[PDB]
Amino acid sequence: DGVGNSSGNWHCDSTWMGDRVITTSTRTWALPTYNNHLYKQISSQSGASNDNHYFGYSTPWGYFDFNRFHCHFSPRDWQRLINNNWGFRPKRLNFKLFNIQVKEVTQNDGTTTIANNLTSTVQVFTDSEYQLPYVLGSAHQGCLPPFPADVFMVPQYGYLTLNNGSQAVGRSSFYCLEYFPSQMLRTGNNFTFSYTFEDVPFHSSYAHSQSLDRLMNPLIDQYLYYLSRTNTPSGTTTQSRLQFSQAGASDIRDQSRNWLPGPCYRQQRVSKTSADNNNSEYSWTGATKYHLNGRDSLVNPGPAMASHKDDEEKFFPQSGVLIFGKQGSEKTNVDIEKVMITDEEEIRTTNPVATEQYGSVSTNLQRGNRQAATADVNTQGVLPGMVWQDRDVYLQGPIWAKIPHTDGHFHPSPLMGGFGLKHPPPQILIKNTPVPANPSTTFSAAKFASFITQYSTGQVSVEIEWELQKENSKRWNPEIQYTSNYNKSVNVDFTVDTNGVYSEPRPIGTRYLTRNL
Amino acid sequence: DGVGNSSGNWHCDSTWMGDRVITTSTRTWALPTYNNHLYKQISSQSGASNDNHYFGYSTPWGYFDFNRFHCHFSPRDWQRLINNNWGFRPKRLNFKLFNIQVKEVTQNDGTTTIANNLTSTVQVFTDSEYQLPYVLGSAHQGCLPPFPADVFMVPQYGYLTLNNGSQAVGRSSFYCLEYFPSQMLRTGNNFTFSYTFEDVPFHSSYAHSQSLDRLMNPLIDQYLYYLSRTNTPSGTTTQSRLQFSQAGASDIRDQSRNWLPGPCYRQQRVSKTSADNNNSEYSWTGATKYHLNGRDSLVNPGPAMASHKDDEEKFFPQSGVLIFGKQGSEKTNVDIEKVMITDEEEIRTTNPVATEQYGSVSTNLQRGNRQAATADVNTQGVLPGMVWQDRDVYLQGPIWAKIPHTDGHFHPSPLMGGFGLKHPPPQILIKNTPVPANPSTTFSAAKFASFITQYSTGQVSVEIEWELQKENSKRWNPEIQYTSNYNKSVNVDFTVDTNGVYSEPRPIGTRYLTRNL
Repeated sequence: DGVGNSSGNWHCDSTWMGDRVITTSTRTWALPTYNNHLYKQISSQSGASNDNHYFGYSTPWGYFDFNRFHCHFSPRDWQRLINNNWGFRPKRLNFKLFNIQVKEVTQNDGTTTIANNLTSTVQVFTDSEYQLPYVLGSAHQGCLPPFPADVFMVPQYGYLTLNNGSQAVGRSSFYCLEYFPSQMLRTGNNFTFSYTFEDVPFHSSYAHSQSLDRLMNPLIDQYLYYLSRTNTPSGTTTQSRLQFSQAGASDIRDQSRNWLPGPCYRQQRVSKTSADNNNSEYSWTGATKYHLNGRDSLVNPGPAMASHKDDEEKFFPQSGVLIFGKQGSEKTNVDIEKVMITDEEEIRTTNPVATEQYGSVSTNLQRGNRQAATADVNTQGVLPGMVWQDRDVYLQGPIWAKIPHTDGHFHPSPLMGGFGLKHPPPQILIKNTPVPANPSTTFSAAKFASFITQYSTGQVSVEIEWELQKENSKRWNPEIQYTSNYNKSVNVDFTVDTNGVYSEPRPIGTRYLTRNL
Repeated sequence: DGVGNSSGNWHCDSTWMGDRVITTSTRTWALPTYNNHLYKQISSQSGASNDNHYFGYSTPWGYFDFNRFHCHFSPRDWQRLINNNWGFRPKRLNFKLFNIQVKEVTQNDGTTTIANNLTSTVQVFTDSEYQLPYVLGSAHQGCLPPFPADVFMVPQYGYLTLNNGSQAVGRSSFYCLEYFPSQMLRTGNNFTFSYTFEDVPFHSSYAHSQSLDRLMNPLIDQYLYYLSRTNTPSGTTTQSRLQFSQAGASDIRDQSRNWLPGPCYRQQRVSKTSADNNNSEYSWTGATKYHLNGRDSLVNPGPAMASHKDDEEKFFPQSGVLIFGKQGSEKTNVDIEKVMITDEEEIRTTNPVATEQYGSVSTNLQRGNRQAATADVNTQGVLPGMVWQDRDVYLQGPIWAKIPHTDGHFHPSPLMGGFGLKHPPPQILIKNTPVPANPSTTFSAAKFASFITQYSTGQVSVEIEWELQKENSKRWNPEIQYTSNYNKSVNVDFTVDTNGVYSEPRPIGTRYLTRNL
């Protein structure tokens, strides 16, 4: 209402009550004019490799992105969550846009001037029928910034469709976003909508205190037998004789078991110590990849697998983990001290190590003159009796992904981590309404190319309720907790420096508490 | 209300429910000051030919024009309409103007500055009594642009009255539009009105799968007789003897029939291949024309006739079809690759080909010493028993025309195509209210010639409900559908390019489905 009344108030806090936590984040955003109000066909450059070809469209619209956990949880909030809860999941969200300001920019005479345009509008619509290509869930920049005092730029919306090389095909779709209905907002108007999450499984924010190969009573023998010797000493040599034993603690690898470890898709191993790696360019040639319509894509991060085995923390899968950048890290070819490499070590209780074989299978039929032969299994699809953990989530990491619209999707938990949703939180798209500049006094049928330079700013609030599954642990000894480091330092972790720059010093997962298998 | 509240929201979409479809289009418009607020007498230049003389008036007003199908239907919407429906017609419309902004322009010191004038008005009125000359329905530029992201200039209103040469006559009428009541709108005011279409016949969006000369059972003979031989061999010569046959499939051209093809007004034939045409200037001398009060007018497109016969797709009538320009085509003397020539081939089942004779009639009375003589019929008025199809409509083409206010009008379907309406959607005229600049401090009776430079912009919505007649076809074999081309291409049809320019690559008619006669 009017011009002198704010359309909303600042809400940032977390409310912990019972099995629920509610997070609220308010930020200040700025929206420019994109593409000078045009839709543009875009494509890969002429010299691009086949694996890098694309075709699509850039739009004049922007969109809002709060699909990272930091956007909602403070570092102290994240600690409170991960130290006390076995699981959590999102329930509902609220979204608000308010305190909208449109401003005119006159760059005349090399001097910039900025004035309020109290009459201009912004257009906002939710894609609640999921009729546009969903580009959230691709881990793009442009989120609400983790620190509440920071002002962020709204990212530009674009999408890809079917390409053959740099060219489109008959099935390529083009979308005009102005062909949707949208709200027009003038200074003093606000925008709200609500969303309910579908029923989704809790994220498992625990590690297992048991391993899948150690589930039996070590004090008692099995009543089942296994083949323990295939020959026996006969005089001066051996002869073929099959012999059988019941497995106890002494031969614990040989016990009959009910379950199998999860599936595998083997990754190459790289060392954080530089001298242990081969002196060669293998970042692509040695990469784990999939092949789709004659194209190779890197499998990154791929299926959830343990980063390393015991005492090998310096090793990680080539493209098998999420890697976050440190504050101020650049885009291209940075050193390893500039990035933060997550560790999925916790899931090695049930999941194969990413850089090892799944196991060994028999390849032949032995006999008197043929010895038994085995082969390493480097790729293992799911088997009946397999169990596994999903990838962990991080404070820096994504929250949800849209499950692709397909006939079949096995265990549709997104591989970068988080909650797979058939109807995710809808895309919220926004743009400044074009305001034409001074027209000619003689009619012209050509479209207007001359506009008044404008941008918008405002406040955005996002409120998410999360359902908690509290830890109820009967173990006697104390557990592992996330804690801040104990010593003195120049800067405090998760703080601003003397220049006002907020930084996140390390990745924080969720799995600190333990449970039995 | 106020200054900080938008007076409306953006509505673009199509709603298909039952036998109805509702289209909504929102666009952004800009309105300049025309004629520096004056009415001006206008006329043809002194050296103009008699056929080109005119007299009339240009006004300071603008008007809104949504009389093209693209203004309402998206290309995908048009496909959905034409592939599934035997007919459609308009039922009612809604029109909105909202988010009005008046702006002052100061061009002082060679520097332009643009500021909001929150106090100035625009004037808007509908001519709902049809008391002004109706210039819609003359296929003028200035429509709402087909692509929703484009901003368009409001065209200037003008009209013609009776002329003798470049001079007026006693019966010439002058109209002051400010002699009508109109709404005055300030920033925060909006304008709405509703309109109901009269009962109008459905457009036939089908082609016929039968021809008017092939309607009989080919297996059975007729019981009627025709004169099949007028002489018979007699000795060494012939003698006059009248003989009669019943017509079957073997002589199917001779069968007695109930109906005649539609009327004709013959056009000259031109080839799309350049070498087949005469090397001469015949675009006017060879043109089909009518003569009104000593003036010649080109007949364009004229009566609905088939563009060509079988296997002659390269031929078209000289002025007998609608010709649309390709994106970026110019005004004067463009090549044939710059224009799109429609094809009315579908109606050759019932309508004469535009470039052929209607038929042959007898011209004399034969006898022993006089042979029978016939003549080609190059112009045929309507006869009892004639049937015909009207011209097709196009996505680029016009929708309605105003039926002229006359004593008699046979089959008042407009010749450029679409719906003839005795009370068409009324003209919506708009202009900026003049705001005088700084006056003298001594009184002067002279009229003000000095004003503040202003223009206006806003949003316009148009919503039309269409009644559908669904295809209910019992044929066994599959039909013809409009489809997008199958192959790869640089650009997609009906899309923007890399520079943001929307284009319409071809004309699309309505007649893909078939029906029996």
